[PDB]
Amino acid sequence: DIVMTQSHKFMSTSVGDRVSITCKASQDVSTAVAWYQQKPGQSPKLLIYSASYRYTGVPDRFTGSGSGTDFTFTISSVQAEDLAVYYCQQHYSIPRTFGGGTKLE
Amino acid sequence: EVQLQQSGPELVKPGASVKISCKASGYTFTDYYMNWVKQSHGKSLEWIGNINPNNGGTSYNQKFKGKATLTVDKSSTTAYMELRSLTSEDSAVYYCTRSPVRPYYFDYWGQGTTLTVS
Repeated sequence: DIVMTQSHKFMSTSVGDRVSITCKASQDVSTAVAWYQQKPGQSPKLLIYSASYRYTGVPDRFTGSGSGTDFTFTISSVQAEDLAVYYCQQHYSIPRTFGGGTKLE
Repeated sequence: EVQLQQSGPELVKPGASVKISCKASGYTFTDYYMNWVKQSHGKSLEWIGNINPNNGGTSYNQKFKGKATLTVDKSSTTAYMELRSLTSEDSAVYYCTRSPVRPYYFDYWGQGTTLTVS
């Protein structure tokens, strides 16, 4: 398996602040990474696919970057509503895997 | 609109089994994989296995082989997941989720089915 690693389980930010959540692959997955948002009592929500591409309906203040092994998720202006856990996932090979998570404050 | 409506929550006894359903609507039920994902309380995302509605071909997370059985019914466009030999370690929140073949990702998720083995 490929190991998605979000070395930070938590990250504190404020409204209007910029925050970047990193994910690292145990091996080269190119752009084959996807990010999700799980709010309290809500289901996972695809925000990014293929490392950087935003899915349909996703706001503009969310962005992501990375290739190969080092990857990063970003929010330019955090909003109260952005309160959620965030997971990276590799979509490069079998089996599919997720990051540990980075519960955002 | 596309929707994945799962069966209701479950309170089960240890050693029993439970078959969790997932009704699909709004899209071609046979043009997408149907995966499942286990999340023990406050834990990370853990993929279980997919099934191909087109032929019922399944693939499992090697951890969950023997634990889960993935079945599907095209006529009702409902995918199921039956767990056997339950204990409290399996007491978790499970999500049925759709996946395109390419580009691969999880674009839709059910509301969630909360299992509690007691």
